[PDB]
Amino acid sequence: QRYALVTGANKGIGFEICRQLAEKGIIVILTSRNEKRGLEARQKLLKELNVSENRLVFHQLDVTDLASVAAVAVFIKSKFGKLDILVNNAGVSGVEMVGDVSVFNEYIEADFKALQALEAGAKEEPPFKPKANGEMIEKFEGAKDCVVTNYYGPKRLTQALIPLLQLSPSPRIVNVSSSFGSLLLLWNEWAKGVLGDEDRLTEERVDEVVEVFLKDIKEGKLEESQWPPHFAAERVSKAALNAYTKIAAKKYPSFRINAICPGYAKTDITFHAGPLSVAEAAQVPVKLALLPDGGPSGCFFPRDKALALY
Ligand SMILES: NC(=O)c1ccc[n+]([C@@H]2O[C@H](COP(=O)([O-])OP(=O)(O)OC[C@H]3O[C@@H](n4cnc5c(N)ncnc54)[C@H](OP(=O)(O)O)[C@@H]3O)[C@@H](O)[C@H]2O)c1
Repeated sequence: QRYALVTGANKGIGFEICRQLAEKGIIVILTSRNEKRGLEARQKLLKELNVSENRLVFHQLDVTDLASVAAVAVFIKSKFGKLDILVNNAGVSGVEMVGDVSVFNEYIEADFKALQALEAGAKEEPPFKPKANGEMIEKFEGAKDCVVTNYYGPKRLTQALIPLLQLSPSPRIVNVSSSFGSLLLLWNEWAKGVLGDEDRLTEERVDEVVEVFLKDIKEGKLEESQWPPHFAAERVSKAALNAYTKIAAKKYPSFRINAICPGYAKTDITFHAGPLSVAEAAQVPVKLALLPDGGPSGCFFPRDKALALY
């Protein structure tokens, strides 16, 4: 029997990851930071799956709360004795909208277009201002929450669950990153060199990058910095997550540890805009959670590359 834990699973992609793994016969620990939302999610999904009660287990988990993280490791040890699959799905954007919320989608569309141009060799990210009457507000508190959730969360939960994952015959970690973690989007030349220098990459180096970013947004104005012009904490945190994916994969070679982008999908975080359904999005992390032994590890896969892997 295989056991999978999914973070941020009361809604969105994480809820659908739980569905798709459970349909494979994997026993899923659906976790969520709010107990009521998670219990209700478990009830709804058990109904929709139409399977017996033991196929889906709820446990509270806030990935920014070190006691919460420790407690779920104790629970898994006592109830199951091992873990086979960890999906680090929980995430936040670091952005507060003012005015017309579809401005969030305007910036997403602009940044995918910019990434395509940079991936094709363009040297510069085009400047962007939105059309509709709204703006993305990026403050220190949001950025800190974004970094602590998106980067420290997966790192700390990975570290807490290593002893249980080591008892699996095929240990799997999937980190739900985003395409906006590309170093092409990160702007900061020091940080791009650090996160890109794989032979010198350590957890200490990545922690240092994100802490310099947070100090910069706290203490001054990012427009004067060499950090990104917008989605700054999203970019930094997801780049840091991708780097930690590589660090962990090298440290735990018997595991397969990968980062993915699910594609642009309709969830609360995107105001339910984007071309993909939430079921379509979850296909990507599920694909890497079921990767056969010997497959790639330590990598970042965007959607189409992920789905083509086998
Ligand atoms: N949708 C897209 O287009 C897209 C594209 C690329 C990457 N992603 C990534 O996909 C992941 C899932 O987001 P989504 O699109 O499914 O959005 P979503 O519907 O907003 O779901 C986010 C989930 O994360 C949970 N969460 C947030 N902070 C948490 C914390 N401290 N501890 C535990 N759970 C926490 C949320 O819980 P609450 O209900 O309590 O807030 C919710 O369950 C994120 O990591 C995001 O960066 C999404």
